[PDB]
Amino acid sequence: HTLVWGVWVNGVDQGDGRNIYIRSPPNNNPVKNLTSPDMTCNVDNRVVPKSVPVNAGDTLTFEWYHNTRDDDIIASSHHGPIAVYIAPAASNGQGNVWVKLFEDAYNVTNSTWAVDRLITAHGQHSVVVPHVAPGDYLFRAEIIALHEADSLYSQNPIRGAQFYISCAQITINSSDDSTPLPAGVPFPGAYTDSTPGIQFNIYTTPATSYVAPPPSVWSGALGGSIAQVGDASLE
Ligand SMILES: OC[C@H]1O[C@@H](O[C@H]2[C@H](O)[C@@H](O)[C@H](O[C@H]3[C@H](O)[C@@H](O)[C@H](O[C@H]4[C@H](O)[C@@H](O)[C@H](O)O[C@@H]4CO)O[C@@H]3CO)O[C@@H]2CO)[C@H](O)[C@@H](O)[C@@H]1O
Ligand SMILES: *[C@@H]1O[C@H](CO)[C@@H](O)[C@H](O)[C@H]1NC(C)=O
Ligand SMILES: [Cl-]
Ligand SMILES: [Cu+2]
Repeated sequence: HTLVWGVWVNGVDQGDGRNIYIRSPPNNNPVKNLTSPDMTCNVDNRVVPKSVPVNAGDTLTFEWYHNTRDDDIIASSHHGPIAVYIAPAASNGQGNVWVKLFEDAYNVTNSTWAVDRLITAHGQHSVVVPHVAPGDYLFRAEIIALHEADSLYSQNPIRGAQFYISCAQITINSSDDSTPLPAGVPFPGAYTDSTPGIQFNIYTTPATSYVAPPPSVWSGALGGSIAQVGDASLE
């Protein structure tokens, strides 16, 4: 159970974004139905008043929270991968529009999933703003918690993969547009019961054998990281 408080840009806290520049759900319950419109931007998708100014090459850091800002973020049981997608606000999430800018499942070195490291990072994980057309965008961050993904939701609706999904509104001002955005996958749609990473047993199977759901990370992506970039406690 977790949600996004707001964002930092190049290490600068942009202030509470909830229902302002983040299209927030009313609470931190997971999305589990794979065919539902809720897979787009969670249970309350609608244009909100504000959109954060950034430029290509900026570092955009999402900040997640559990109950209060900078609390314990998400419960330690929710082991799983983290992804960020982008789409034009044009689309409002609809159609074949979502391009993946980032994916992080399991790190063999430190033997931590992305979620474990997100807790350590005080809920902060980042992506570098790519060189796409200036304009308005949604950045969709998605945490897949797999603590019950040994089952499928379609077959047993009290279990299944859990999706904690949050769309930010981002306006990209300066960009040379060296990497124009391609068409993407739809949500709902790209994840189905048969898609890998959706059904997996983290209790019996080892985390190095985990393979995150597709699609793959767009070549025009400029990476990202899971790590604290500013102290929320100083505000
Ligand atoms: O640990 C392995 C075990 O996990 C089992 O699943 C557990 C989870 O481990 C556990 O974290 C989860 O806890 C949830 C709880 O069910 C929710 O009711 C609670 O929701 C709160 C929310 O936390 C608050 O922020 C909000 O204000 O109110 C809501 C409503 O009360 O959130 C916590 C997580 O933070 O419970 C699961 C039980 O299904 C698996 O079932 C098992 O297979 C694994 O072995
Ligand atoms: C899942 O979502 C679809 C589309 O909204 C819905 O019609 C269906 O009733 C939902 N499935 C379950 C199992 O609740
Ligand atoms: Cl949960
Ligand atoms: Cu939860």
